[PDB]
Amino acid sequence: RPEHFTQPYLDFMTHNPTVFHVVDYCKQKLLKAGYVELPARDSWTGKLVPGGKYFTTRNGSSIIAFTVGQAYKPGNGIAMIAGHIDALTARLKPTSVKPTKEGYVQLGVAQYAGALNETWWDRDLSVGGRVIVKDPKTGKTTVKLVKVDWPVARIPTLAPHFGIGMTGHGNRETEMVPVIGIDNSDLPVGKPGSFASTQPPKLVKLILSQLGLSDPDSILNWELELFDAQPATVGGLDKEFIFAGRIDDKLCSWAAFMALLHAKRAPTDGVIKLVALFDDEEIGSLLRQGARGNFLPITIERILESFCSSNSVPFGPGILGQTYARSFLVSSDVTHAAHPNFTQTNLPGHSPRLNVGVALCVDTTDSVSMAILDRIAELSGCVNQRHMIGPMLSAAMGVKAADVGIPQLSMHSIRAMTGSLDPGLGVKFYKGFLDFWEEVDLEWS
Amino acid sequence: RPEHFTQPYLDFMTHNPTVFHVVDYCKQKLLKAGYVELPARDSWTGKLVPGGKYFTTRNGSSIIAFTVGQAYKPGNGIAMIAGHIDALTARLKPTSVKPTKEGYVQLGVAQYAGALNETWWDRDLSVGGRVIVKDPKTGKTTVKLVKVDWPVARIPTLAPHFGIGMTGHGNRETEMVPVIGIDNSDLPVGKPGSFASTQPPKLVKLILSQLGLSDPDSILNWELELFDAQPATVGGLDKEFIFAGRIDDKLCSWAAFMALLHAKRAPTDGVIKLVALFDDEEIGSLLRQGARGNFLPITIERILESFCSSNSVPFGPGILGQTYARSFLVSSDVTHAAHPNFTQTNLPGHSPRLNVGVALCVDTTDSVSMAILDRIAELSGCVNQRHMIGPMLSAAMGVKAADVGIPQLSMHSIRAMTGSLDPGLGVKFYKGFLDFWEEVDLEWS
Amino acid sequence: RPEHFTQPYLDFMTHNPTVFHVVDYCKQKLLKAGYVELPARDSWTGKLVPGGKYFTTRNGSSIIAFTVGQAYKPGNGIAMIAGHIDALTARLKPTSVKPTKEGYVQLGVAQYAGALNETWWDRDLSVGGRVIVKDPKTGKTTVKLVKVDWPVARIPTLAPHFGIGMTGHGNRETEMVPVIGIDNSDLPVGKPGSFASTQPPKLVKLILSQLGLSDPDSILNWELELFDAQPATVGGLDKEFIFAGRIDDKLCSWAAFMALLHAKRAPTDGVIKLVALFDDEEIGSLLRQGARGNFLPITIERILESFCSSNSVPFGPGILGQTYARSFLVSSDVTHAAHPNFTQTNLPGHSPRLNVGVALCVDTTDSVSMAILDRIAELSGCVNQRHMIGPMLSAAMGVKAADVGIPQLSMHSIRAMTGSLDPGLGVKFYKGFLDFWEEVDLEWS
Ligand SMILES: [Zn+2]
Ligand SMILES: [Zn+2]
Ligand SMILES: [Zn+2]
Ligand SMILES: [Zn+2]
Ligand SMILES: [Zn+2]
Ligand SMILES: [Zn+2]
Repeated sequence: RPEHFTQPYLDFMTHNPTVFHVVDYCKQKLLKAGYVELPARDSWTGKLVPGGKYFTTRNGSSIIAFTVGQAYKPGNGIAMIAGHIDALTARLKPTSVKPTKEGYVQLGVAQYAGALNETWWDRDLSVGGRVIVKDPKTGKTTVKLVKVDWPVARIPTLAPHFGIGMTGHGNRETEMVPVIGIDNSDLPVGKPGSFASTQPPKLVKLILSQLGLSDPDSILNWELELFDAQPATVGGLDKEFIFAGRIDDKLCSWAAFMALLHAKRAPTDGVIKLVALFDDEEIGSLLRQGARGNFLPITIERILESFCSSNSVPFGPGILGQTYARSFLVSSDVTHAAHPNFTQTNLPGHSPRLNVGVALCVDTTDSVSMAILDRIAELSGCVNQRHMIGPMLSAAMGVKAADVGIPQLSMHSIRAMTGSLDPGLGVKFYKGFLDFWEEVDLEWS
Repeated sequence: RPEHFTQPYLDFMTHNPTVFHVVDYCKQKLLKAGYVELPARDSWTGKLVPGGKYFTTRNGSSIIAFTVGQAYKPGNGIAMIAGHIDALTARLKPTSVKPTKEGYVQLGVAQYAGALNETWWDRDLSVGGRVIVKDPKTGKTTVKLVKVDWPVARIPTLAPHFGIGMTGHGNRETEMVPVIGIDNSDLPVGKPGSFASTQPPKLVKLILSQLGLSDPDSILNWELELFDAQPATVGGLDKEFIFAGRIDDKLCSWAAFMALLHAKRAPTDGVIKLVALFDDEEIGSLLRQGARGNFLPITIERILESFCSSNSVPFGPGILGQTYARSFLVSSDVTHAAHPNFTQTNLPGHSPRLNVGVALCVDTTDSVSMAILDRIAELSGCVNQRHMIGPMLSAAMGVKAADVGIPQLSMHSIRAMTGSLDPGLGVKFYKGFLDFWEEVDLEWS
Repeated sequence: RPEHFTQPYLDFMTHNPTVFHVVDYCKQKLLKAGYVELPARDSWTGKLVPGGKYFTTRNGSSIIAFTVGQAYKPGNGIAMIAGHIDALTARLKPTSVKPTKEGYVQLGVAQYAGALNETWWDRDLSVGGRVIVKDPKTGKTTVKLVKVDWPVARIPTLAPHFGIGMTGHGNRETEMVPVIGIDNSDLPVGKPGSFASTQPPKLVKLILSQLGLSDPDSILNWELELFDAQPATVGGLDKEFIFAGRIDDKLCSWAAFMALLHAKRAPTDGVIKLVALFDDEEIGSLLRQGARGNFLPITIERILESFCSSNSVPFGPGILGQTYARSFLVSSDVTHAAHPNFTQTNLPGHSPRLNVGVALCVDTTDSVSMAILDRIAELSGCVNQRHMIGPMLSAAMGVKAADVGIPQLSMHSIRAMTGSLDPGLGVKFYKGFLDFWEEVDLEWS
C-alpha cells in the first residue's frame, strides 16, 4: 500500500502551489468524505456527537479536522498530529509594479521566509494565490483562488564571463528582481487610486480573465506568490525518488491528513482523532493561524465544552486537562535524510534513509515518547528511524508529545527530494498512531 | 538555624544527580510530611479542603506542591515560588554504542544544555537516569530509577606536548567522546533489532543488575546522563564554602522546597502557599514540563475551580484574576556572586557576597516588588542583596513578581561553589515570603 | 599478580601528595624491609657488605636505594632504574598573604612547572608540604610533614554569561588566584617581622595545630603546595581505569620502587640492584637533587670505593667504568597511550595500549637496548610495547641505557588516567630487569 500514495501525492504537490490551495484541497476531500464544517462565529455546543466528523478553518490557510470516537465521553484523550502547510515562497509586494528597465517588464516581490536562495535562479516561475474580489451581484466582499498555468516569471543569472559570479553578491532586492515580460517600445489599468493601478497591467488583465471579471475595480486586493512551475515527479534509475518543491512540511501535513481520512472508526474507539495543519511556521508560528496561536487550544476547548453540555457535565479546568493528560501530540516537520556528499553533517546511527520510514527527531521527543511511538510502529508494521544534528503546542496544552519527521534532502530548496515511498510510509505511521494511541496508553501506568 | 541546612543540602546534591531523582526526592519527603498527591487524570473538584496539603507531578521531572490555608476562600491570593531542577548535563544518544577505537570502548553522548565546556574534561563521570521497563508480571509499561555508584566514564585531555592544547579545538562530537572501558582483543545483548542492541553491552548488563532484571528485552528505552561522581562537600580554611556540581538552580529549588516544608500553617492563614519546580529552563522553558508551559496555570485553575464547587461559587475569569491580583510570584534562579579575579565583571553595589543572603536580581523585579521583599526580609530577620550585570509565569498569569537568587560562583561549571550558609539563608528568606506575604499585602493600597 | 598492586598504588597516590611525602613513604617501607640508611656526612668505607641493603637521601626529596648481591665483587655491574617523583604543582609564594578582595580571602601561589593549566580550574584543592620548625626542647632546626585533610583552596571559573570564556585569558597571575575563605567584615599572627606574618593567619594556625605547636614564631619557614584533594580511584565499566593526579612519574617511580622491594636476592647474584628517585625533572633536573646532578654518580663511586677498602683493591677510574661497562640504566618516565579522540597524534605501530605492559620509548633507546629489554621481557613473561612521537645519567656515567615508560593519557593534567593493571605490569617488568640483567649480559659478547 505505500506505493499507492505516490501519484496522489504527486498530483497534490503539482496542483496546489499555495497554502490557500492546500486548505481548499483538504476542505473538498473532507466534505466528500462526509465531514461537517464548524464555523467559528456559530455556536457548536449543541451539535457535536459521537461518531461525528468535523473540521474548522481560519483565514482559509489553517485547518483542523477531527473524528470523535463512538465510545467518546468528556475526559477522554485526544490523539492529535500537528504540521505546517506554508512553504518558503516569494510574495508580490503591495505595489508589485516596476519601471520597465532595458526593455524588460519586472515584478516587485519580497522573500517571505528567506526563500530566495541560490536555488531560485533560472527557474520557471508561475504565480498563484487568492484575490479579494467584490462580487458583481451581491456587493459582498469575497475571496477567490487563482493560478496561472504557464511560467510568467523568472530570475535570470548573469553570465560568468563578466567576472562576477552568476548569482552576483546575492542581494535579493537589487539583483533578484523577477522578469515577467518584454517592452521595447522606447525604440494604466483602473481609476488612478485603485489597487489595480499598483500592479503590472498584464498581471491584472490575466488575473481578471481567470476569474471571469472585466472591471479592474472589482479587485480590492490579492495575495499572490511565485512558485516553481515544474511538476512534481518521480526520478532515479528505478524511480525511487520524488522530485518536488515545497516539500518542507506539505509532505508531512499531506501524510497526516491522509492518515485521518484512512483512520479507523471502531465502535470501541473512545478518543478523538485530530489533525491540525497550521500556517506560518517558518516565521515562528505565532500569528492568528500559527501554531503558537490560540487556534488548536480554543478549538479543543470548544469541542469539550460542547460535549459537556450534551452530557450535563460542568466544563472547566480539569475536565480539560484530564483530557490533556490522556492525550498525545505528534508534531511533524520534515527531517534531514543522510546526505551522501556532506558526510560531515551525518551523525552516525542518527541519519535517516529514504524509503524506510519516519524518523523520530531527538535533541520534545524523550524516552517515554519514544517508547510509545516505537510500540505503535510495531503494531502498525512500521520501522522508526532516528534523526539528530511548532513543536510547542505541547507546552500550551501540557500534552505529552514527540517530534516526528519524514526524511528529506535539500530542505528549503525551491526543489527538494524524498523517496517515492516516503509519503505512503508516512501515511502508514500516522494512521498507526491515531488508531493505536488509546490502546497503547492503557499499556502504561 | 541556617547552618542546620548545610549537611542536608550536601546529602541532597550528592545522592540525587538527575532531574528524575530530584522529583523522587521531593515526592518522598512530601509524602512523609502528609501531602496528598493529585493525579492529573483524576477529578479534583471534590477533594480540596482548607488546611490540606497536596502535590502534582508531570513526566516525573516536574512537581508543584502547595498548602491551603485554613482561612482560605475562593478569591484569596497565592504566595508562590518557581524554580528549575534541570541542570547542564550530557545525555546518552539514542544509539550510545560506538566502535572500539585504539582499544578503548567509548560512549555516544549529546550535550543537553550546551553543557560540555572546558570544566568537563578529566572528571570522574558516573551515569544515571530513568529506565522504561516492561514488568514481566503485569505486562504494563513502567519507569524505574537507576544510578551507578562508581565512575564509569571519562573525557580525557590530550597532553600539552603535542602542540595542540589539552582541550584541542574543543569540538564536542569528535574530541569529547567519553571513554567507558578497555578492549584489547584485537591483539551483543538482545534480539538484533531491540533497544538493548543500540547500547554498550556492558552498560546494559550493569543497568539490568541494578534493577534486578535478567532479559535484555525487558528494557524498552532509558533516559541516562553523565554527571560528576565527586560528592558535594564543604571547603575552605573555615569550611565556609560548598563545592558541588549542578548548582544552577538545584540550590534555589531545594531551598524553596524546604521553605514550603518548614512554613507555618497558622489557623489565620488565608492564602495558598505554593512551590513549583520545573524542568528544562536551560532550554528556554517551554515544553510540557517547562515554565512557560501549561503546568502551573492549569493546576492553579483546577485548585480554584475545586474550591468553587465546594462553596457553590461560579468558576470563571475574574474569580481567577481576583486570585491573581492578590498573589505574588518569586521566580528564583541562582545569581552571580562577586568574582574576586574578574573584577571587570563586578558592578559595584550590585555584586552580592557569599553567606549574607538572597540577592534581588534587577535589569521582572521593580520598585514595588523590591519594596515588598525588602519588607518581608525585615520581618524574617534577613538582609537582601542586589544583583545586576522561568521569570515569565508572571506574564502568563499577570501576577506581581520578582526575580530572586542565591549568589554563586562558576555558574554552569560541572562543579560550582557557594557559601556553606547560603542554602540555609535561602530557606530562611523563602519561608519568610510564604509566611509573611499575606500580612504584607494588607499593608498596601 | 599485577592486580595485587592496584589498591596499594591507589593508597600510595591518595596519601602522599608531595615529593616530601613520597620520600617519607619510601623511607619507612625500606626501613621495615631491613634497609640501612647511609648518611652523607658519615664515612661508608667500612660498612658495606655483600647481601646488604641500603638507601640514601638528599633534601628529603630524593632517594637512592640498592641491594648488594651476595656474589658481588668490585668491578661487577649495576642494574639501575631512574625516575622522578616531583609532579606539576602550585607552590605557595614566600609571601602567600593577599588582600581580602570582594569578601574573599585569597592565597599567593606560583606555578612550579607551567602547572596551572585548564584542568586546574574548579578543583577541590588541599595543601601540604614540609614545615621548618624551631624545636622548643632542643633548640635544633628540624623539618616536619604537614597535610590538611579537607579542601582549603579553589580556583573558580567565571560564568560563560559574561562574554569572556570561563577561563578568561588564562593569565595565571591575576585570574588564577586561589580562594581560601570568606571575610565580609567590611559590611595578624606572629611578631610583625616573623615568617608567620607573611602568611594567611588561619593557614598558620591550622598548620600549627597539626604539628601540635602553640607559638607562631616556632615556624621559621615552610614549603607548601596545592594538590587535588580527590582520591585516586578505579573507574570504567569494569574498573579497568585508574583515575589519579600526579601520575607523571609517581607511577613509574612507585613501580620501580616496589620492584626493588620484590626483587630476588639469590646467593649467586653478582650485581648491585639500584633504584634512584629524583626531584625536579619538570625543571630540567639540574640542581642538587636533580638527575643531572652528582647525586647518583657520587653515591655509586662511594659504594664502589667502600668495597675496594674491604677487599684491599685500589679505587680509581677503570675500576669504576669496568663497573659502568657492565651496567645498564633503565630511565623510566611515563609515555603517551594511544588517544582515542586525537588520532592525528597516534603514530601507528608505536602508540601503546592500557593494561598490556611497559612501552619502550624511541626517538637513548636503540637496537642494542631494545634487544636486551625484549629479552628480559621474555624471561619475565612480559609484553613490551613501542612508543614514538632525565635519561641522561647515561651520558654522565657512560652506562648503556633505555627510556621505558608506562603508558598514560592526559599527561600533566591535574587528574590523569592509566589502566588498573598498569602499575602492576610495571613492577613486573622492572623486577624482571633487576633480576635478569646479569644473566642477559652474559648472553652477549
Ligand atoms: Zn523549514
Ligand atoms: Zn518545516
Ligand atoms: Zn543554568
Ligand atoms: Zn538557572
Ligand atoms: Zn612531566
Ligand atoms: Zn615525567
